[PDB]
Amino acid sequence: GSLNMPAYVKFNYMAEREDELSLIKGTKVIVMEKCSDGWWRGSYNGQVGWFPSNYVTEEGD
Repeated sequence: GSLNMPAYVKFNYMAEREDELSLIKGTKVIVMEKCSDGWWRGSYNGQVGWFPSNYVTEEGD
């Protein structure tokens, strides 16, 4: 399933709003929630929120 799943950031993604999650190429986020579409919900040391699935590496491909 999806519980505390580590995901490595693919590309730099600037979070615009409060519930958006900023991503840095090279870093890793903790994925908890993953929807049926491109909006996933994970925590990046400091804040939690929504990030695009196309911008994260679950583990490989």
